Amino acid sequence: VRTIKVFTTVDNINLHTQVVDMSMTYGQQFGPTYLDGADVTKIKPHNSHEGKTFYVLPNDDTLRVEAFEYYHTTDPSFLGRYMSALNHTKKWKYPQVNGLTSIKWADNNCYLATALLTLQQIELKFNPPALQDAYYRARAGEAANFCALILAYCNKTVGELGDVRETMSYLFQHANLDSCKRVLNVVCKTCGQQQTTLKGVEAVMYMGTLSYEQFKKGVQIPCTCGKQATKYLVQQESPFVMMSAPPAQYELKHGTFTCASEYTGNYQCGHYKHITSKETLYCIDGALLTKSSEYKGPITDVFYKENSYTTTIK
Ligand SMILES: C[C@H](c1cccc2ccccc12)N(C)Cc1ccc(O)cc1
Ligand SMILES: [Zn+2]
Repeated sequence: VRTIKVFTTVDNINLHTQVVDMSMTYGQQFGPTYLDGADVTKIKPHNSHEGKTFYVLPNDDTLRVEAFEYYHTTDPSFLGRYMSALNHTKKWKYPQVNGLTSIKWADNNCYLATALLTLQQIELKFNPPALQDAYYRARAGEAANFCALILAYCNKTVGELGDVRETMSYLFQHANLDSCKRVLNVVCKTCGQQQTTLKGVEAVMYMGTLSYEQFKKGVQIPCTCGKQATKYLVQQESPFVMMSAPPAQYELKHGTFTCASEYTGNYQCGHYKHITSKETLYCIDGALLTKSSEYKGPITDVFYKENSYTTTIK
């Protein structure tokens, strides 16, 4: 009986020394097993594997607890989906563009590039250690883990077409946004006034208008009565807001917004670009960079810096 020593892990924080029988597969000994993302379940140990870290599914109570504390999910399929995706995302290129980690276009990843660029520019704190750790590695240029985690947390596979808004909405579920608050007032000529308070994700996201200033002045929405009513923002407590709408021609003015998602196409096939306001307006399109003083284009999401707003409407 010849053997080597390897580490197994669910989180790559807590390594568990194992003695492996070189006659048997990794699958026979540990169950499903991954080496740097590669499925080695059906492979036999090699002498070069001495002292290397393998990922395994949480198949015991110690590991289930470690996995839950790192990823904040009990979904048994999660590690398999993370590893499947990582196997592809570790072959992507992560260009530095304008001081930010982007992604070179591959596998319809334009929505992930736009999400990743947005996350580097808004004040957001992840709860799962897995996302905290992977985000700091992405800020440093190696975003492969962060991208694979986003794909796993969103239940998306590499190659699938994606929506920036739908993606930020899953990521915001795993962010600490508990002390974010929004107060709206709706005015109908028929039904009268209605004041609502929103907490967490619903307090930082709005679908129907790109303009934060228009949301403060009032926007037309269908009432339940069938008339148009006016919704306006009474109070906002959050480090940012995301205003979204089906894509339309829109003017972005330097200094009036943090960043935005341009989308060219239809629901079914399209391409995202990212626009950011610095000393001028930069358009980051994967690896490709352009700049201009002004932008007019099909915008679907705009991000605004915020702290505390109270309306002056009485
Ligand atoms: C920005 C764009 C979109 C959102 C909302 C309304 C739209 C209307 C027309 C065209 C695109 C639209 N999304 C990328 C669509 C989409 C939504 C979910 C997906 O899984 C893949 C693509
Ligand atoms: Zn009404």
